[PDB]
Amino acid sequence: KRKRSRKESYSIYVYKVLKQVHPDTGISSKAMGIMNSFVNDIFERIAGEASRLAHYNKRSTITSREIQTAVRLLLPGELAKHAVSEGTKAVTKYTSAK
DNA sequence: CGTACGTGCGTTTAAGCGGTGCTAGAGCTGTCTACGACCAATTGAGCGGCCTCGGCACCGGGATTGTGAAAAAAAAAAGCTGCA
Ligand SMILES: [Ca+2]
Ligand SMILES: [Ca+2]
Ligand SMILES: [Ca+2]
Ligand SMILES: [Cl-]
Repeated sequence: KRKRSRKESYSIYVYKVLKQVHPDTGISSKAMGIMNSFVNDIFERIAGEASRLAHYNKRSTITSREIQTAVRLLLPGELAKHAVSEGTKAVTKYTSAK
């Protein structure tokens, strides 16, 4: 024993995004806990529906297109437009880096 | 207390029905290869742990903000009649 086991989180990232969006504001541990719950919630919803989609169409593979269709299903209007936008942009940029 | 909405009637409308003809496209098969799993070697990003100091929570004691009472006033209204 002697050292507690490692429990992953999105904290470093939530913080990274925080400095982008507001360089001089911090975040309490409870607030960070809510953010981590948030990310995990949504991960699970999007992956979940992506999972159904693939299975509903007899595909073994969850691709970027299943994420997109799921994102359209789970987010409301404006949020989904921008979400699909950022998702599209990111995959683009990522294939350019090769 | 006033009328909206239920009831019942005569007239009008088009749903449903049974059928026929045409064709998009659902869904299957066979081929072929790009891509994702799986691997072993490599290494850097993120883990837990720990220290510092700055943000925020307290606290007190001063200023603004609404509420309720009481009063004035206004203003109505109520009770009652003159006079035409
Ligand atoms: Ca086809
Ligand atoms: Ca392919
Ligand atoms: Ca830490
Ligand atoms: Cl993909």
